[PDB]
Amino acid sequence: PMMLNIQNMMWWNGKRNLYRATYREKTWYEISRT
RNA sequence: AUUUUACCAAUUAAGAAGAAUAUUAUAAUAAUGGGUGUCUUAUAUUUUAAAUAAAUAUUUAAAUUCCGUGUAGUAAAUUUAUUA
Ligand SMILES: [Mg+2]
Ligand SMILES: [Mg+2]
Ligand SMILES: [Mg+2]
Repeated sequence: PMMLNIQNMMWWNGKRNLYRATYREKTWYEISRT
């Protein structure tokens, strides 16, 4: 698969990536706030 | 004695519940997939993985670089919160 630049989003097309966390405690933007 | 030639002109008041828990945004308190005329059991009713996503970010510098596609907490549970 390699999911090369595929816009897989639930609200966009109803499909989510196979390898990802179903829950995230802090969004990536919150982690960047060093 | 019967006896009126041919052609030439115009859309205007609308009578009636035959108009509404009506359309579209707006509610930051709920949420296990809604299916009524339904209704026995489930060896037959199981979807999960550290990445940009139904979670969406207050600047104009420098700087990698052969059109620089770029800005960092404002508060540490603090009052921008996905509401019916
Ligand atoms: Mg005339
Ligand atoms: Mg009428
Ligand atoms: Mg709630």
